[PDB]
Amino acid sequence: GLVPRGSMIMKDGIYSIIFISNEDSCGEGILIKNGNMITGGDIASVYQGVLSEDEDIILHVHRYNYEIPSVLNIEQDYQLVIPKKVLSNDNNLTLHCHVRGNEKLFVDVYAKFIEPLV
Amino acid sequence: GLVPRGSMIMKDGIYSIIFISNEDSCGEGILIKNGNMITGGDIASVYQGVLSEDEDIILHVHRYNYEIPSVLNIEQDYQLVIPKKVLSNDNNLTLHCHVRGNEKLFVDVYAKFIEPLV
Ligand SMILES: CCCCCC(=O)OC[C@H](O)COP(=O)(O)O
Ligand SMILES: CCCCCC(=O)OC[C@H](O)COP(=O)(O)O
Repeated sequence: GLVPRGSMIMKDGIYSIIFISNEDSCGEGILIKNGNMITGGDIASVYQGVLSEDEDIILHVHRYNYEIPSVLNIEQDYQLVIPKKVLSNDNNLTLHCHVRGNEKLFVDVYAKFIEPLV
Repeated sequence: GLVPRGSMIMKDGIYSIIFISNEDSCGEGILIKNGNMITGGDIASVYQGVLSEDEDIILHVHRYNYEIPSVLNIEQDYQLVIPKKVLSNDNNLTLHCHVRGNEKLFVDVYAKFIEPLV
């Protein structure tokens, strides 16, 4: 069962990810966590961010394929605020991320651990 | 124009990737390069490997979603041999990777630089 935990407790490795926005659009992708470094992406955008802990966790989203819609329909680069706390297991976690400066724009994410780093 | 170069010359960062196997199947995904570390993945599989240089570059492929076909139809984990040399620019590169132990099983990959690491 999931339990409130610091997102920074996440095991290092590669994660599978599924999300849905407030626009009711879905997307899937990959997420990698090293130290505090978080990098990932899908067929249309990529994202990087550093697990804060003393600051708000900002996840920089960069659209690299405009021929494909954005789960948020922003049509440009933007920032997502990553919660300090998350509901998780040793291999699972979910979180609600909203666009920085507009909590009406968000995505609910489910992350599944796939394997550790080499 | 592309020119033969050591795959280890690749700039660090996140790359967009497109590939086609000998089975004539296509796939797209993301690839990250740090030091010699290479991690990436798509909607059905993920991959890790360390840029060799003194050894054969082995790229460990792990299927994490069997509900989706594999560009190679292997139906399990396997290894790809990454060439020491690659045709590339500062933001582009292509390579031919075959399954370790069977050069008849391969994928031709095109990688496009998206952005550097934070
Ligand atoms: C560390 C937790 C992962 C944060 C979630 C995340 O980065 O999701 C990607 C986001 O949905 C990308 O949306 P877009 O492709 O519509 O721009
Ligand atoms: C460093 C250069 C990238 C190597 C190419 C690569 O890892 O491709 C992924 C491969 O096509 C995955 O195939 P699969 O999803 O059918 O198992």
